[PDB]
Amino acid sequence: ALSKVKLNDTLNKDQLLSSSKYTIQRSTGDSIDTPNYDVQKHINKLCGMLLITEDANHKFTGLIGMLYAMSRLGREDTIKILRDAGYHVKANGVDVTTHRQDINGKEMKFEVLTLASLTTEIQINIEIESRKSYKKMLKEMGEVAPEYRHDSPDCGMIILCIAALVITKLAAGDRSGLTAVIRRANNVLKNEMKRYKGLLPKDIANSFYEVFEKHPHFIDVFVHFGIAQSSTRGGSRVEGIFAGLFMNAYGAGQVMLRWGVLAKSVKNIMLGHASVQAEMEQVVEVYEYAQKLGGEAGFYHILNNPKASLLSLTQFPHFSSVVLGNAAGLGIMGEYRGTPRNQDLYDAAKAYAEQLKENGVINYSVLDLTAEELEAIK
Amino acid sequence: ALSKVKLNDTLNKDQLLSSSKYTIQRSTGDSIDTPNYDVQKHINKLCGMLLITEDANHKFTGLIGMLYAMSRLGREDTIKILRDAGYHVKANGVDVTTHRQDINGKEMKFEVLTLASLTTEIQINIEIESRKSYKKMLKEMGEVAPEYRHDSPDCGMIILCIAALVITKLAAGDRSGLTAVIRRANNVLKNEMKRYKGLLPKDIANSFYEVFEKHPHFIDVFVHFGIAQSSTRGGSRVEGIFAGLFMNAYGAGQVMLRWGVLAKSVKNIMLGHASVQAEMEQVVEVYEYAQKLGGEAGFYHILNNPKASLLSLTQFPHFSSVVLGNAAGLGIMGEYRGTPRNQDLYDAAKAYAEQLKENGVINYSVLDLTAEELEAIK
Amino acid sequence: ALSKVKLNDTLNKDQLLSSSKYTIQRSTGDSIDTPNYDVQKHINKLCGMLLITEDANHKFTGLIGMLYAMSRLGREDTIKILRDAGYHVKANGVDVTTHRQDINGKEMKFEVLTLASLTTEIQINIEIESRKSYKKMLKEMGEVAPEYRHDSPDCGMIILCIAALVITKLAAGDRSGLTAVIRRANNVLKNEMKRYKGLLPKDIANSFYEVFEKHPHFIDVFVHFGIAQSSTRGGSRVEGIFAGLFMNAYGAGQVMLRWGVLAKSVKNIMLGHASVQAEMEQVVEVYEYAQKLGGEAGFYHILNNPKASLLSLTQFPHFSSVVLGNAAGLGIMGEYRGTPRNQDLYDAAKAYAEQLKENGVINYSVLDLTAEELEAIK
Amino acid sequence: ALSKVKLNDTLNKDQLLSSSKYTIQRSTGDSIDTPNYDVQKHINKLCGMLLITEDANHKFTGLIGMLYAMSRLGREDTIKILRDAGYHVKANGVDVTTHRQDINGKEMKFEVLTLASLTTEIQINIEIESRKSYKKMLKEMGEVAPEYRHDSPDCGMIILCIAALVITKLAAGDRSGLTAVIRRANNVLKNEMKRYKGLLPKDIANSFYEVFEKHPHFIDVFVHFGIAQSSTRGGSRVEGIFAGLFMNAYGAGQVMLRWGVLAKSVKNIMLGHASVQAEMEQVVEVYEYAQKLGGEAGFYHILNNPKASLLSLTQFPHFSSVVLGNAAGLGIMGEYRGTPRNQDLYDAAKAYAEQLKENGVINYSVLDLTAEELEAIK
Amino acid sequence: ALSKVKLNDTLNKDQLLSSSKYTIQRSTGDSIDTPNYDVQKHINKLCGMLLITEDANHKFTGLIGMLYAMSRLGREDTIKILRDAGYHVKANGVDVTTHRQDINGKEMKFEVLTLASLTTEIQINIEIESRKSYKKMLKEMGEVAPEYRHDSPDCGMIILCIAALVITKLAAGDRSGLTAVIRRANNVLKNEMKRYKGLLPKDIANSFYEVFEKHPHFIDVFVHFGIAQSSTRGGSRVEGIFAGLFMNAYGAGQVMLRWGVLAKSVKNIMLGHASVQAEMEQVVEVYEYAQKLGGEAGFYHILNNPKASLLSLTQFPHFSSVVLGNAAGLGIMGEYRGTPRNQDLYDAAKAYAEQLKENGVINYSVLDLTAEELEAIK
RNA sequence: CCCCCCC
RNA sequence: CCCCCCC
RNA sequence: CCCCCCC
RNA sequence: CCCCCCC
RNA sequence: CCCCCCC
Repeated sequence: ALSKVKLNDTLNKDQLLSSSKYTIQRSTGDSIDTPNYDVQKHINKLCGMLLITEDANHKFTGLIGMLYAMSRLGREDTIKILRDAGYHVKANGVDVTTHRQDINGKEMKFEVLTLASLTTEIQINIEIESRKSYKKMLKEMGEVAPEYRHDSPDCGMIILCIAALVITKLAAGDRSGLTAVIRRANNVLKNEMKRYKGLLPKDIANSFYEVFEKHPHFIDVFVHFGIAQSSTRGGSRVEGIFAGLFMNAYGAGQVMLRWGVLAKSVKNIMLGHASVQAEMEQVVEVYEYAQKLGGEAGFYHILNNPKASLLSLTQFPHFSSVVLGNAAGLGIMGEYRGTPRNQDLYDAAKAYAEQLKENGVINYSVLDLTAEELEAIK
Repeated sequence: ALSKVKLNDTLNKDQLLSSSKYTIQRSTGDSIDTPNYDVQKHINKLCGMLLITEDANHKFTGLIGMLYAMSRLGREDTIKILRDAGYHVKANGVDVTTHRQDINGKEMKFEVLTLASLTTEIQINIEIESRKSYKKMLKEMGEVAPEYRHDSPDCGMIILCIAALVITKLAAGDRSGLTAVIRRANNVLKNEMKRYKGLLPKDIANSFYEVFEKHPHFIDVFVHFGIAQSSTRGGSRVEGIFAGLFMNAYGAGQVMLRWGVLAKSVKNIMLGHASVQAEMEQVVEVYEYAQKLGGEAGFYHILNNPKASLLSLTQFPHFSSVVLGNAAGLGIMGEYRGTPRNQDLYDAAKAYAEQLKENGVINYSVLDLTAEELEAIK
Repeated sequence: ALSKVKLNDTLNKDQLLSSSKYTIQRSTGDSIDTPNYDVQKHINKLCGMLLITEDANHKFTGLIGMLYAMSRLGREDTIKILRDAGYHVKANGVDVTTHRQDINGKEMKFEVLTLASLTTEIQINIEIESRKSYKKMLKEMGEVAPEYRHDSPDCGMIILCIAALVITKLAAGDRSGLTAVIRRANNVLKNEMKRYKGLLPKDIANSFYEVFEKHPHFIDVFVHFGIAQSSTRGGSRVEGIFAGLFMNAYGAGQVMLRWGVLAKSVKNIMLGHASVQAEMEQVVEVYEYAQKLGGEAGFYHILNNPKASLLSLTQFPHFSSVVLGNAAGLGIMGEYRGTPRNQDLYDAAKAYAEQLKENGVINYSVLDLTAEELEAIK
Repeated sequence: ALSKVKLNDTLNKDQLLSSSKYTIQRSTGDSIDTPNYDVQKHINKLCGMLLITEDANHKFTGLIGMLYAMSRLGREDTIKILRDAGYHVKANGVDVTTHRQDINGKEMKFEVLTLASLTTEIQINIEIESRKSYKKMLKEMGEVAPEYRHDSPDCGMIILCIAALVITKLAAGDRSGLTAVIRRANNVLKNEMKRYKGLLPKDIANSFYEVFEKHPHFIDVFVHFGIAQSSTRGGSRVEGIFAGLFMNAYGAGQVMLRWGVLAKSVKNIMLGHASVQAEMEQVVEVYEYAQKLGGEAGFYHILNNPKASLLSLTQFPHFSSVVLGNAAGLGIMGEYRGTPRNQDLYDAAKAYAEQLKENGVINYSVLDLTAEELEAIK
Repeated sequence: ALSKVKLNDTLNKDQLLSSSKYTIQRSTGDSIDTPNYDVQKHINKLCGMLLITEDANHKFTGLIGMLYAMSRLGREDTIKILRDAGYHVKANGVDVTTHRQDINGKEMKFEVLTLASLTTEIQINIEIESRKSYKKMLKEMGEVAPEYRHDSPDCGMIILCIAALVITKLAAGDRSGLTAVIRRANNVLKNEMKRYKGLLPKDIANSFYEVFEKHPHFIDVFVHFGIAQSSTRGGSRVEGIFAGLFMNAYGAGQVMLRWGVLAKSVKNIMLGHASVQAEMEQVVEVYEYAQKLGGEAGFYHILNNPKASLLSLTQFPHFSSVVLGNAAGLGIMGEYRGTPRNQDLYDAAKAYAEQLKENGVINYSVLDLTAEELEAIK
């Protein structure tokens, strides 16, 4: 009768997108440099060498960080990643070489890695300014500690920690989260800031921004690396920091869904409004779709996965405005530059939410007591 | 046995129509160029010179955009798409040559793309006008940033984004959606309109009208390119914009089905009328057919698919009238030049719907709160 | 006992007709010209010169439209269709030559098509008339647009759209649908009558009437061409008009089945009559036979298929009369020249249907309205 | 126990008749002309000559019609049909020759058909009569249309339409259906009798009576021609008329079976009498036998099929009397001369049937009037 | 487990009578005349000469009719039939010779038959009496039509139609059915008695009793002849009369089984008695044996087949008693002289049967009927 | 015979 | 014929 | 279009 | 004996 | 012992 009149739209859009039998493959360019497990030691060394040298031009650092992440991923692993992401890449293998260069009269040996995008001379320079920083440190503080040196196995993870902050703030995608990444990199990694003096949140964040914006496939590489890291059994304290930071990106850009479930929990009065009970059916449909997506349903906005718009509650202006007003009333909404599309419900829900947090009676159903001892205390 | 006197008309039309044992093949003309994955880079560059050029003559941009879509699909992929759409073409290979022409006394060498429907001289004119605009740009502000030049990896998707707007607004089919395309293309892509001084929504939209009118195979190529494009697990911000614009087209020409679902949701009164319960059987059949189609049933009016008419609610004058009246009452029509077929139901349902949008009681049964203090609240 | 006195008569007749082991073959005449896919371009071009020509002699247009239909089907496809329909035709291949006629002193070269039922001088005269009309248009409006010319890929399908109208109205079998064809071809195809100045629906409809009456195999070629066309995935909007106009034919000459379903829907009282419950059993037999036939059961009257008379409800005077009376009551039948065979039931059912139409109380059982609160709001 | 005390008798007589190992073949006569598919055009033309001729000598038209039937079947198919029917006839091949006959002083060249049963001089007489009639029409009304003339592809099918009427009314087999053939051929074929001025239904009907009484094998040739004709997918309107008129014969001589099904459906009371329940088992075995036969169980009485009498309900005098009394009660038997064998049951069934026709209360349960509001209003 | 105890007795008597190893054979006597196909014409003319004659001496008409029967079957076929019936006869062939006997001074040419039991002079007397009768008839009315004379190809079949009546009524075997033969031969064959004034069914039927008792093998010749005739698909009206009149003889002598089925149909009560439920097993074995025989289960009593007596229900006095009592209750037992064996069951079943024929049963459940006022108001 | 309207 | 809106 | 906060 | 009407 | 009527 009137129960079969339903056009299941988001499920059908999902079925359309998943079941397209023609596959596109996007041209990256010439090739991507793909180290294996053996180059991981050298890449960690390079990251530490970046972090020990004072105020280096860290403009390349995002590239080295992506190299480290994909090197721990592995040759066949990153090739599988770029096959799954739909890209034509030829595996430009990475090997360890040694180049002797005569600088300032003295010719000495420095190890060199085979990179298409990164040249030998840049490595040799960053090496010489690293030596400069090392000698100045030996002059000032006498001796360098094993923790104060670039030999720690957590330098790459520190760089990718700042990258994880960047990728969390890349949900907006308009270079607005740079200040918040600065705040987070100042707050988190305090001890790394005090031990490694070469940590510059501004330069590292800007380099990661640029390498992510110019090279979209690197974002996918890093996202699956981050899911891989956040599944290992154990790790160092810095790897724990990175896992905790990257798990913040889960649910990036989907905050309307979380505020909706919160408005369900805090029981905003006007989720029973008529115009909201109108769209509650499609809201339930969206939430069930999010659950069915499950594990990755939080990384569809970090990646610009085109099934992300399937998880948007902005297409329901009544529900969107009531939930946004509810979140605003409880004060959770900060400078969230998201306008409501229904002013009346937004203002009314904001008023009730402002009212609610001030009041609040002791819920005796929650309390386990049978005899009111507080009344006895009274 | 009056329960068995039933005729299933849409299902039988579908079974007639998809189970034909004789097939036609409509010859296009001479041939269609089907570039392989190699020329994708040069096509991106061509779009880059298209957008960099000040006030460019974009009247040859629709062909280049469709060429980019064929490239990203791939040679065997686009040939498969045409052969499946019932079309004689021959696989016209695409390769890059160099043409040396002495122009204005000086001899310059250019990298030319060899195409049947696109000639060398107009490509050279594009390139030289790009050079002139590049010289002007460098003169006015000194240095061109990498973002400010033709080397961007997303000019093709920018042109295809204006194309997606055109494809969405071709449901009118009579060049009446140009104004809406202009508005949307100015609202969307503020950054790109601000950066590339040659982005004209009017010129590109008119070009895309022309290319989609003259060559009806291009529209199926583009729609299947859009469905395949919106499936890839990754993307940039501009491919994300393209997927977002495209998924607007899903359900083009079929707003009446979704407005019928809306009438079900808001529990409109005149869906219980007797002359509407007369049609509810076939309306349920149409909606069941739409669900059974599932995926592509949103792209049957963009593609001028002959199976589209089976998803029309104009054959139900009473149900169409009440649903359009409901849409009018809630004010969510706008214009929708389509007229109702039963003026009495339209006016009465519209009056009730306008009664809905101003009333609205906060249904407290929706909130599953056990607290009885709500009575004190109210 | 009296459960097995059931003479399955419609099913038995269908079994007798389908399971006959002797086949007839009917001779058509001299031959039928069956162009292959190659000549489609020039046949479309001929239709274009037909439509551009001012007030052209359209008495030779039906043959050209049918030739375009076989060209779109192809050589072996139309030969297979004629073989399956039981006709003796030999494949008169069609190819492109040049025949030069000296007219007005000058000797000109005209591209000519070699056919048996089409001469050469007819194509020459069509060409010269089109040239005169083209010159006249150039003189009047200065310049001719490509949409004002014969080269467009829509002229053939415009002619075939008028053919589809005529094929729908050919059910009456009396040349009575010429008025309806004119009205429909003026409502539909407004743009093309505004652009092409030679579209005369009267002359084209008359020529199509003539070509279908004097060559009966062209009707089967055309019906299976339409079924083949409306299966294609995509097309232009003129092929969209053709598909939409053609699928109006499905259910030509079987309106009584549809009105029987409708009279079941509106719950007309006299479907419970004793004299109608007598016939309900074999009526249900007809309906389940129609469903068993399924797809093509709508094109048995357009084709004069002998199995058409098995889908007639006029062999049930009580049920046919009550259904026609119900249809009259609701105003559906406008000028349906079909007398009811039981005047009492016809008039009584019409009276009850008229009681239905103006009355009708809004059922609140269909709507899941928990509280009928609007009653107090009234 | 006694669920297996049943002596199935109709099936036993069936196998007795069919499975007698003596198939004795009779001597027929000289031969039958069995033209192949190439004589079709000339026989069609000859039928046209007969039809356009003023008050034509139609006493040789029946042979022309049946010869057209064989020509449409084909030489080998008609030979196979005569072999299956069990006749000694040899394939007298038919070809076209030219006989130049000097008539009225002038010698003219004519197309003559070599037939043993149709000599040259009478064909020439018919042709000269056609010439006279054509000159008379041209002199009277100026110019005859090509539809008015002999070459139209359905003159033979007009002749065979009148043959089909005669075969329907040849159940009695004593030329007592000539009045019905005249009335039907006046009602049907109004346009054709308006145009072809030689159509005298009395004359053609009498000739077909004569040819089917002189040549019995023509009855089987024609019946299988009709069954083969009614199998074609499509055809002209005249072939549709012929097939629809042939379908009237299916069930010739077996009106009692269909009247019995009707008497079951109309729920006549006396089907529950004792003297009817005595024979309801044999009646249900006859109906089961008819259903088992299926397709050809309708064309047994037209043919002289030996198993004809097994499908008669007149051997059951009580059920026969009830069925025939019901049929006479409802008035559906106009002048059926068959008398009941049991008068009392006949009169009682007739009286109850007449009581049915005037009374009759609307069933409100079979009609799906679940809604008590609609139930109470009516 | 006690379904194991079934001693099947009728089937065992079957295989005992069939698989006997001592088969003692019988010599008929001298021989019998067995004409071939050629003597058919003269025997047919001779039967015509018998019929045309007024009050003709029919003492030899039975032998002449049987000679016509053998002549139509043939020579090898009648020999085969006599052999399979187990007879020792030699084929005394009969040929057409000419005998000139001078009568009353005039010598007349007559072509005559050499027959063992039919002399030359007797058939000469028949010829001359036919001539005298023709003389008288021509003098009295003047002119006689071709259907009124001896050359009719159906005079022999009129004789054999009376023979078919004889064969049906030959079950009693003691010339008791002569009045039924006369009545059936006056109802049937009224036209012939109007035409051929020699038809005395009393005389012909006495002749046929004489020829069937005097030559007991003529009964098998004739029965197989009739089964052969009723299988030829073509024949005139007299041959149709013979077929329909012969298949009356099927089931001769076995009315008891048919009336048992009939009593099962009325649902007579005394088939649930104890002393009938005892013998239901033997009754069902008899009925299954009858079904297993099938075809020839009907002509075992006309022929003197030794396996005849195994199909008698008189051996079950209680089931035979109830069946005969019932079929006397429903009236359909005429002068059947067979008294029942168990008078109590006979009378009780007859009383119940006569009680039934006053009241009507209800059979509504097969179709939808509310049946509250529909019942008892009928 | 069937068909018939509107779209 | 179908389509038509905003996004 | 979607996205925008805090950790 | 079978067939028989109207379409 | 089997058969037995009507069509």
